[PDB]
Order: sequence, then C-alpha cells, then structure tokens
Amino acid sequence: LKASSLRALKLMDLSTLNGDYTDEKVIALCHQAKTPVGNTAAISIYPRSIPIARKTLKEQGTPEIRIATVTNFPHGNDDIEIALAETRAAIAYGADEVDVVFPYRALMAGNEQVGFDLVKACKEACAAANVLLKVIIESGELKDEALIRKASEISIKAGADFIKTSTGLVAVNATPESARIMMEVIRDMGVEKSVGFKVTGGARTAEDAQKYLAIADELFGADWADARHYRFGASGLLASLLKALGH
Repeated sequence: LKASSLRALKLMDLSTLNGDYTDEKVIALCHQAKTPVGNTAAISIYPRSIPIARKTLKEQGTPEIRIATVTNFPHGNDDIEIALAETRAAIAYGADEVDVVFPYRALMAGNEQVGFDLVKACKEACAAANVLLKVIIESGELKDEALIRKASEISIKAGADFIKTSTGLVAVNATPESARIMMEVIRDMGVEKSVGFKVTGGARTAEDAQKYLAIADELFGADWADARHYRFGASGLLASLLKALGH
C-alpha cells in the first residue's frame, strides 16, 4: 500500500480543501503540491488564479506540476459560445489543462449533439494551444450506466483527452462502478493511447486510491495509468496518502 499511495500521489490533481479561492490559499496549494515524497501531477484552480499559481510553482522550482482549471463549471450548461469563451480565457490565462463540464442535462433530455459540438469546439481551442482537455460528464447526475457510457463515447468522439467523473460539487461524485464503466468505454472504443481517465471524489483513503488504480491495471497494462492517462481529482485524499507513506 506504500507503492500504490506514492503512485496515486504522483497522479493527483490537487485542489484546495474547502473550495478556498483566495490568492494566499492558491499560493499555499502550490506549496502543498510539492510534497515531502514527490510532486502531485497538477493543481486544480479557477482560471483567475492561474497567473499567480504559475508564478508560485516556478519560484519553488516545480514547473512540471501542471496547472489544471475548469470551464462551463460546475453547471454544465448547453451554451457552446459561453463554454468556448471560458475555455479560450483559461488557455490565455496560461492553463496546461482545461476540465470542461459536459452538458449532461441536455444529454439526459435527448440532445447528444450539443455535447458533441461543445466538446469538439473546446477541444479544437485547447489542441491548437497544446492544452489538454478533460471532459467532466458528471456520472453522479447521469446515474444510469447507459447514460454514463453515452456521455463517455460522445466526449471521446468529440476529442476529449480525458474523461472525468465529476465536478466534486454534486451529491454523488465518482464511484468504483462509474469509474469501471468509463474506463470500459475507453477500452471498448480502442482509445487507451489518446484518452485518459480521472476520478474526482470517490477516493477518500489510501485504500480507496489503491482500488481505483487496480481497475485501470486490470483493464489496461499495469503500465497504462501514467499522468497522461490517470488522475485523482482530490483534496483530503493527499493527507491520507501521505500518512500511509509515513508522513
């Protein structure tokens, strides 16, 4: 459990504990991402915090901690022009990665096309700027397995570089079942090289983190879940991992 905890830590998109948004808490988050045993994969912050976070990470000598942010968030509304404007602003602020919320309510009402179009539009903006696009399908609101598969397939076909379970701001975030469903879609469509998976929530403990990673190890190589293909979107999980590692 020390190997999986160190592994999970190096795959963490770290965010602040109680959704704090101040400059100091963002600065502190940057310090928190440089752990005693290694750096998290990224930090997750709102777009306006990107310039100060980028300054902070460089000054601590950790340019490899990626800066991830969110757009169309957390609502997942179905207005493409708004999602696209927010994504272009996230890019312009300096994001390394943009997590866009899929219009899951529209999909639930039978409008698959707007989710395809919105993801495609944001992917094209991100790809031209060498920015990775994660797509939050909000599996905890879709609830139905076939809807989770559907949102995953649409996002992948539209160009998602990652599919991400959840915003973290609804009642149900990631579960082991939705994680398996989403990773099964990646396998069944044959896109394991181009599409990663991100669990947001769900994992509270080091033991949780181990179990989530084992699903990826079962479906793909034990080598598949590197930073390009696997992330934990978490906050309190970092403390549990560090304690498992003796810190």
